[PDB]
Amino acid sequence: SCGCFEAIMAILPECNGIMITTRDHAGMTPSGMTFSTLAGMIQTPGFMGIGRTYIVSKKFISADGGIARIVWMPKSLKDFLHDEFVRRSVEEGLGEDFIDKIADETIGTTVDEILPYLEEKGHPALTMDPIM
Ligand code: NI
Ligand code: NI
Repeated sequence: SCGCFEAIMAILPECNGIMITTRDHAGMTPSGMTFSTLAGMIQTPGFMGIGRTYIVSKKFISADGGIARIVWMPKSLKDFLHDEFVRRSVEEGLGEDFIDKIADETIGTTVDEILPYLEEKGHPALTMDPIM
């Protein structure tokens, strides 16, 4: 949370997961804010500024579920980490196709449009321990 972070992650209580947006993504996100807005008040409780590399680390939010908690990411971020992410998805036992269960602006920018999708795809985060 200094000022070099390429991405920001926020908790999405309604999806029992977390979202992630990036510095170069201008879209609105399920948290009701763009990266710019989140950046303007970043470390607060509920969200933190991070390096994209962190996302594919064995340590990534380890205590709270790791990768499994991610329900939304910009398509561009998925592309940037794809190979790395699929790898981690497999080692975590989520299946190589886990990345396709994660929503993006290709599905929606709000919780309301996203939940339906997460349910259809049987996203793991919906049946895990309460994120909080
Ligand atoms: Ni920082
Ligand atoms: Ni920084």
